[PDB]
Amino acid sequence: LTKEMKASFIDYAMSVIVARALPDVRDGLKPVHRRILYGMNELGVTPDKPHKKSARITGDVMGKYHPHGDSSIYEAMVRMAQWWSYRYMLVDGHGNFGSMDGDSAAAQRYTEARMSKIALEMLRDINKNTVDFVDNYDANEREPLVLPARFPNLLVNGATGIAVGMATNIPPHNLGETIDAVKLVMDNPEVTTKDLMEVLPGPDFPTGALVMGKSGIHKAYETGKGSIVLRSRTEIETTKTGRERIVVTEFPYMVNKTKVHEHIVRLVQEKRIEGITAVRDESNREGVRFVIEVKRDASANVILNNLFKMTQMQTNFGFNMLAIQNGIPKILSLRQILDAYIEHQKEVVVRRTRFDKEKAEARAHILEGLLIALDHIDEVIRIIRASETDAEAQAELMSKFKLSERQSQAILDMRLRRLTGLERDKIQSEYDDLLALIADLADILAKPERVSQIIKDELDEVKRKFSDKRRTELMV
Amino acid sequence: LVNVNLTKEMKASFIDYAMSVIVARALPDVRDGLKPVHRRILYGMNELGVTPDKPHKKSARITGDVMGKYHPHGDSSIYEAMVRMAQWWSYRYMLVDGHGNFGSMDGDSAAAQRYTEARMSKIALEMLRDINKNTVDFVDNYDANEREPLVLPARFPNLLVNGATGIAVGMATNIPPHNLGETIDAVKLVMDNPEVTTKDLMEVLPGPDFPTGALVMGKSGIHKAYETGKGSIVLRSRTEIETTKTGRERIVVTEFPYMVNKTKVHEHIVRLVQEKRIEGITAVRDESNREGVRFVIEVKRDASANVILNNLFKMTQMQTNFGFNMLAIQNGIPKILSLRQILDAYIEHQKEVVVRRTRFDKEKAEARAHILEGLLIALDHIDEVIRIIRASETDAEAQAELMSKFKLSERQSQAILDMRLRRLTGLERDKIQSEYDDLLALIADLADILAKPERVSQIIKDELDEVKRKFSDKRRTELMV
Repeated sequence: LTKEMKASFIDYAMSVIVARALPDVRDGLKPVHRRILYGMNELGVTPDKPHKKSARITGDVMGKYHPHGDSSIYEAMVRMAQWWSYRYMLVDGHGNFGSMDGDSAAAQRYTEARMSKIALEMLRDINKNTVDFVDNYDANEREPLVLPARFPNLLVNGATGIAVGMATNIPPHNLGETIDAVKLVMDNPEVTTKDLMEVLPGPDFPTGALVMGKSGIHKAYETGKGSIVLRSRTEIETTKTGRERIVVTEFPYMVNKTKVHEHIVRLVQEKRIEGITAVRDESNREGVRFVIEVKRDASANVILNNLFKMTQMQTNFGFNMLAIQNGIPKILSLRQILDAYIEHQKEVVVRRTRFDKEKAEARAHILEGLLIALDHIDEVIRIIRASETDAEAQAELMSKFKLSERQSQAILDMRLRRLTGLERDKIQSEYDDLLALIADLADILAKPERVSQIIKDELDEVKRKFSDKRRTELMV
Repeated sequence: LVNVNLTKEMKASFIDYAMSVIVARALPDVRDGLKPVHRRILYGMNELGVTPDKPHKKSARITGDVMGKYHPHGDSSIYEAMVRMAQWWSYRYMLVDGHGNFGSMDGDSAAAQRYTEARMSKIALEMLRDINKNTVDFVDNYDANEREPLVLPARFPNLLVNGATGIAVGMATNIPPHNLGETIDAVKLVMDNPEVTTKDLMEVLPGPDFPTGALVMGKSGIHKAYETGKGSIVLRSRTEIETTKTGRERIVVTEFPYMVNKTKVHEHIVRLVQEKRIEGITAVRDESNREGVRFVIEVKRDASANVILNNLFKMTQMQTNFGFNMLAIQNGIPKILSLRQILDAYIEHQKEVVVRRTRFDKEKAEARAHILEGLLIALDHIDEVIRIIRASETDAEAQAELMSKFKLSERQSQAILDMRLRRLTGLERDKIQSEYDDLLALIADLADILAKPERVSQIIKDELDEVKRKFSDKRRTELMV
């Protein structure tokens, strides 16, 4: 009764939290977005072909699952097109998406998008039985609960959760810095937090800010709790008539210019400094030109500290930094993200190795049958002439030599083009090649460090392909 | 399986579980008593502009539209409430004007989802008009973007008089219905007389009403339930003995009390025949029921038919023990109200409604007033400002000189600067002056309404009388002691 009500409470709370709160540690990818990328990979249409303008994709998404609104699925599409909010990059698109401005793109299917470049190598190896699957409620198609990865996007894109019990802030980071962190933890299981300070000088943004504190960053990467400073960029230049002109490019994150400017107008117009009727905040299609000019007989820095007291040019940005794994939430630190991603990639690589051994040893068994057929042929021909049935021919071949049923029938699959001797040598050559590759994979399976070397290989692949610098200029 | 070790998150998720199951299904709200899905239906029908003025529309499309504008919640209760607020007989008042297949009142809920073609009723025009009306906070949904209102404000305690169905969630409650006219009467008496007694409004208020038309006996339960909302009362069907041309008698019913099937009770009658626990009964017949409900039991002579009617309202389900439970919720926390306190919260809600509407209109008039202030100040010293624009260069110089000469703001100065020759006739100058003073008179009128609170009460009573004129409410039930 009340225990069953508690069971309903527990199970339904798990349903809501695993539905729309923080995703798994293993991916950092929410299942809405997971199914977006899975169905867009299963569109099959390459990003090389010009990216499409349709709600047919989202119609197949809603055929895959019924939410409490596919407008929310389109919101997920658009929020993954928010490069100014969520970093590089998940949408190859063309249509209206705006900026961090207060933009409303009601043109839903009229936007264009398809697969993105990072998604291509990000979600390979589906054909290698790497990830498990579950059936939908529609009992017709399957879906994976997690994904294979080529980086911890956990660190690449942060989290802005909701307070089902409590929300979660997770800051973004840099590509190559994360690669160096992976290499560091790979080479040493004995790293420190100063090591993390080295390979990660600090969390960054697609826009940029200033984070002056140090021990808040320290408690952030250790305890998982703490708040930081997000500060706008400040440039003090000289007006030709003597005004301390303020140029602003960076901002605190999730801070529109519009309502901040309106409250600045209000604070001017509530019996305060009114001679600052100089707000040249435009031309922001080349960058950000947020320029004011402080009036005469007034210093810029006092108005700067007053707008920092307005909590919009300098903001205490907190961090909750929680996660979901094994059905439980967790307070975060590193060597957890790190070791989790490491052992996940270990799973992926080793299971890929097992599947490749499956294909290779199956084809090796085939070429065994091929070479044993191509040893002695004409006696088999003449005994086939003493038969009239492929079942009789199968029994004859079982009397002749040791084969499989598949092997016997594949040897039956031989026209007269198969009756040469050069192709015997070719099958023998690829047979020895395949045996060498099988022995290579077996020796790799008897090698722990070789897995890490393959991880280094894929890291160097994506590092030659792409890199990124710290656009977020942070002084401490 | 579970393996969840932290009891704290179990408790927090359990509190969210309990309160969310509360919030989800039907609740005794402050302002509508409704399900939130009802609010969703109404707000979607309003902001799509689907009037009963315009013709009918396929409504499952509208259902999917609202479902996609809102959360991916399940279709079942959605289509259920879609039917329920279109059922004319169940809810006392008309909301949704369907067109298809429903089943009348006899246990056949026709659910033709393909045939879902409908409109609404004309009472939402009295219910809510918050387009410009700064009333209610909004919550955002699809990556947290699109509005959804918290409550359903109104000028009307109609949904007090409708009735509620919120039972199986935690504890049980409902709202039994009344009619509207004497409700308007007793409400207006509390309005003009803030210190009245209960029973003198029971002199104004008849029994709790029913759409079929019920025979009510007794008033002690009325005394208990108008105060404390608890107790069952007795209800009987309009049932008569009628003589033939032969002298044979007939039990003729007209209707039944609330939540009664014809057919299940008819099967129970056939039971009572084969149960052999009631005699005399010969004919159990029912015809021509669509011009008017006519079910007839017919009994042989020498049977004491009125004693058989007594046996009906003892043992059969024709007798109704209709119970009340009105256990309120005011801002989340569960409460319980008297009939006064309901209308009190209604009064102070109307206070905030008309005050905030008046302040929105005030800011309309103030902004347009600053506009026309700038226009008339531009009309004051025209040729000086002509010399100003012939002299100066920039926006800053123009705003500096206009603020130095006339002490106006920047938007006012630019709206001055946006004046073309075709608005320079003295005709339109004095039309600007005329409409300016018109808006001044409207500002003074709204400040006078801000001076005294009882004008709100008077206008409310006026439009209550307008609604009672367009919506005359005769009675259908019957009260006895």
